[PDB]
Amino acid sequence: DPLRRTGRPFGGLIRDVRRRYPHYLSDFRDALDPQCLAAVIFIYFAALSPAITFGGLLGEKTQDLIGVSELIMSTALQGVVFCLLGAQPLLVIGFSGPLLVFEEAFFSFCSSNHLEYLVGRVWIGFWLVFLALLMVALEGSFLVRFVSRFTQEIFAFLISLIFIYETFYKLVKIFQEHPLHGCPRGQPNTALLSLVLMAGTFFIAFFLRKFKNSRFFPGRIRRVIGDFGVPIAILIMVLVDYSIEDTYTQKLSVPSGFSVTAPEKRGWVINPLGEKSPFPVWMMVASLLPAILVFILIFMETQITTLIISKKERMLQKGSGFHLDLLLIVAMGGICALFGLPWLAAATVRSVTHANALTVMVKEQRVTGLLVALLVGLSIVIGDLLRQIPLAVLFGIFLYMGVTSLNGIQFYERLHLLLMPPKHHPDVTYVKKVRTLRMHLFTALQLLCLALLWAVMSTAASLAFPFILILTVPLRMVVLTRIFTDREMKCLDANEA
Amino acid sequence: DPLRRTGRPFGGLIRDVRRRYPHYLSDFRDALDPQCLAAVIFIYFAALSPAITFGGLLGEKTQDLIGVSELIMSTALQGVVFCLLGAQPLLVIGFSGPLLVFEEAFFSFCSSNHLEYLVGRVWIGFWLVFLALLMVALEGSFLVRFVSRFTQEIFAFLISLIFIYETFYKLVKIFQEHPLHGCPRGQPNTALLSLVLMAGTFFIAFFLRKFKNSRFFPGRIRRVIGDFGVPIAILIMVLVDYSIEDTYTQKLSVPSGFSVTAPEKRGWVINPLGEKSPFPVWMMVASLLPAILVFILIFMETQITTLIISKKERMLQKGSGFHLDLLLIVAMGGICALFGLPWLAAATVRSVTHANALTVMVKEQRVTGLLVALLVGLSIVIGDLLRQIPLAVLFGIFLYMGVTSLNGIQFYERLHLLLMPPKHHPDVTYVKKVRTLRMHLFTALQLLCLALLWAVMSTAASLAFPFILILTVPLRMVVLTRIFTDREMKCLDANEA
Ligand SMILES: [Cl-]
Ligand SMILES: [Cl-]
Repeated sequence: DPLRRTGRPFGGLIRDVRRRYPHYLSDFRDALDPQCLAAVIFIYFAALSPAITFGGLLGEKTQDLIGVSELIMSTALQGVVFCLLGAQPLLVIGFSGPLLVFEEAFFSFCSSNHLEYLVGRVWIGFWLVFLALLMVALEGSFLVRFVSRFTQEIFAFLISLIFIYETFYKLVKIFQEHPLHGCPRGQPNTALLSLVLMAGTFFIAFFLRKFKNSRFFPGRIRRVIGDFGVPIAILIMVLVDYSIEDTYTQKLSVPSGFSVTAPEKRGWVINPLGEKSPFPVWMMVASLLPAILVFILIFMETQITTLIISKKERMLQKGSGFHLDLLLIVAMGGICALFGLPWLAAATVRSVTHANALTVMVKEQRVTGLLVALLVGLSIVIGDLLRQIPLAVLFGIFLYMGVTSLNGIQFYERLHLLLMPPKHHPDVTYVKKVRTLRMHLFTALQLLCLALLWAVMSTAASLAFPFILILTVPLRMVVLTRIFTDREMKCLDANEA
Repeated sequence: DPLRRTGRPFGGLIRDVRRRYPHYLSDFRDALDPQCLAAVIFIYFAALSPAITFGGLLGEKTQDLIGVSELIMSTALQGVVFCLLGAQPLLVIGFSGPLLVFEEAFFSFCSSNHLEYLVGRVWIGFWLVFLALLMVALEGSFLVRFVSRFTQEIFAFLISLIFIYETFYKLVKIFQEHPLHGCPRGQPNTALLSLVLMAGTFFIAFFLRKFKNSRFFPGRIRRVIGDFGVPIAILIMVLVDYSIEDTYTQKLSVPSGFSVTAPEKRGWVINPLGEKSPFPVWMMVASLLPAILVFILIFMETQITTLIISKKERMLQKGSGFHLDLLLIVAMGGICALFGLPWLAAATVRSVTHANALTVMVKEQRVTGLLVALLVGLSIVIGDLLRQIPLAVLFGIFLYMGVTSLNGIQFYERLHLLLMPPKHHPDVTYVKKVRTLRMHLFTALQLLCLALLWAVMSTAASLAFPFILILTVPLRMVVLTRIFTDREMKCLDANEA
């Protein structure tokens, strides 16, 4: 197995290279199927829409220092380089929710302590490259074994709650900037039209997702339309806002062709020594802690995704790489942070959608991910026609993604059962073989950990949010094992089900 | 069976009296169960909300000649008199959709031909009383046998389409009276807030209806909350509109205590000879045709409801009356039309909800319906706190009722199957035993009849909408029997399933 640890330095990296790179020409040869174009069209929007949404979020939170342009360029460049060199090109590299939360937290830290944001990110990137080299040299990737279900499900629930909270906080911000008063700020109809666009996009996307699973059309047409749940909802609720002539709604506001979102504030190359202000020498050495906290999120997400899409059920013949992908993502993000771009991590939802796109009932082609990255990059050449998409539509898609990512989490299912009567619980292993007062005790402990994570994230110590997260790994191995029994833990924390 | 025809005049009426009135004291004795109060609370809102919605619709369409006050008083008075004298007090008497459509059509007819609305209604009522006496004397109620499923389902689909069309037409009227322009008519935020209130009420009511059938709370609490799907949605979306301070939304606008909605236009007693304008002698004799068309709707709805709630599955021990209820509703409406009140008909949805409220797994009590009618009447003593309910909330409930009344119609189910692949059709009698190209032929013929009804309703000949409706009775007995076979008709037009 790839996670086996050998004494030789860079054992995992060398094994992954010697496992995947001999199939380099076959990776391009296998892409000639007509299904690959359908997969590209399917996942291009599922990669582009999160990119622009998180670019808008970064522009709002970090005062346009990092925005839609920087995030689009980073996603495209890192996608191209990874798909050309990564061990598992079926991984879809993109900006994630927890990364956005941490970048907002780090920006708040820099603003509070009078530190420049981008230079601090440059030094976090340098330490990230050092940590990636060290971990891959010592083959620390086997630590992904210790990330149980108890931690993965808390993390995914945290991501989805982040999405929901950000959408609703943006809605409240709109309702406070444009209050409902009779006769830009104070504009009438803007708050209600933004709410209507958000709700309409969410409902169209949700109902098309349900229609994908429904039985109302030919089986091919149902799936084809359902895979376009997000593009069709965005198109419809953008045409609706285009038809309205006089009302003001906030638009996406991408910058001109190949430009920085804030040309006055920053250039492309961030000065690591200091940008118009001498960066202190204590922070360039103290950025080890934020680098560790970022590396925790990147490692957890990328390695969990690699575990998810490397299952024998997926039938991946060539085999993914746990070490090569981790190095090629963390080092790439560390180098990108020198140019003021956001570091990324292989996102599980996009990668799973891409993998399911190539399943034949797996194509294993680099060119699909490569072309998706290139199209995401050319979406800034598009320029206009992206600054006509209202932010309300993108936040509706944001809420739709946040709600639908909860589906399939065993934590969420056991949260449902906290309300249902004991007779109505479904016939699953953690219900049949665990007493209900014990299943609910486990759910309550997981809720306590999630609430502690959310409280740490909301307070002034938001930087320590990744570390507290991995504190759920020793807990499950030290505390929860001494509270619960082995029979209960083998059913509640089942590695697979 | 009650529908058996005997030679003696008023045979059905006499049989129904001799069947039900000996249980007169037992009807009051059986009401002492604590479940009766819960039933009253359940159905009081399901009777009041349609009353106020249709009063607002009548005020809009007929220029406030008949409104919320007249409809509330008519519903209360007719409910009290029926529950005191009717053979089946479990029938809930209330204004229905088709009656509203016909009153709008008759008002348009009167306006086009320079005729007074209320005097024309007085003469329609007199002819209605004559027709009720004649039919009950000759025992024509057995004609309800000939109203097949083919006609009942077309009628119910027409009612639901009427509800949906009226809600969306009111929404478009709001968006045209208060257009979305930057800086009562022309008010900002009114169109969008009305849309938001309508959608919110519809979604809250729909999701509480689903929660009634869900499994997320104790089985008693689930049903108790779900039975309050409409009151809770109305309360929440009225408090939401109350919180908003500056935006203008159209309110229900009931008049003062025990007053006419238009005191200047009309008094309580409508002059049958002519009200400030000599009513011509040709119309007082020509109102036979509108009386026939109204009697068709009243007869169809009341007798179909009596059939529905008199099934042996319902376990009605005392037994309903087909003739006594028809006479006591048509004659009562004819007399009420003399006082400018809208005639009513026993509505199937409210009556079925009332009957299910008293089922023990049937109480058969007059006092529940009597108290519901009295509370509906006192709702005009409430006065204020009803003119704070925005019309958007009531139209959201209107759309919710229109959508949920489609459920259970075999016509609607066979409209679903017109899209699904033949493999996914459910295992039901009209699917297994009928070839799919024949089931869809039947559905297409029913759609053609429904479209002809809708086109006749929309054009200038809207008065002939009831007559065309009963033309579907000979058709199914003359045309559809010569197209389809007996094996197919016995499964598609199944009298029960
Ligand atoms: Cl994600
Ligand atoms: Cl109704």
